[PDB]
Order: sequence, then C-alpha cells, then structure tokens
Amino acid sequence: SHMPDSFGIRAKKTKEQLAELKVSYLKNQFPHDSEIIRLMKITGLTKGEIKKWFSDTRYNQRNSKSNQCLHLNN
Repeated sequence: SHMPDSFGIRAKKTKEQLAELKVSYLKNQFPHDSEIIRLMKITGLTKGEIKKWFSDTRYNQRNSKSNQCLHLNN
C-alpha cells in the first residue's frame, strides 16, 4: 500500500489512456477480464470506465449506418 487512489470521479480518459483501450478493441472487440485489468495497470483507469468505453466504441464501429453493418457474419 503506497498509492491510495485509482478512482477518477467524473475524470475524462486522456488520449494516451483512450488509445491503450483502442489497442484492446483492435486485438478483440469483446475484451477478456485479464486484458481489462492490464489496461487498469498501464492507464490507471477503473474496469467501469473501460466497460463503458467499449460499449461506445461498438456503436462507433457502425456510426454512419447506425443500425446494421457491411460484411455482416451469418
């Protein structure tokens, strides 16, 4: 016990922290829990801010079409 804080009250994810989250989306669009803990280590974020971001990025993947996507797997 040395650092008593990792909890960003209404704190915005900086371009560096947010870009590490992008690396996790590019390797797999549905992140494994161990990879999310690794993001909390590098960035200094919470698992809540991370789970929030990937839900936004899943829609950001289909921004213009809004509802469906091209080359949809069936």
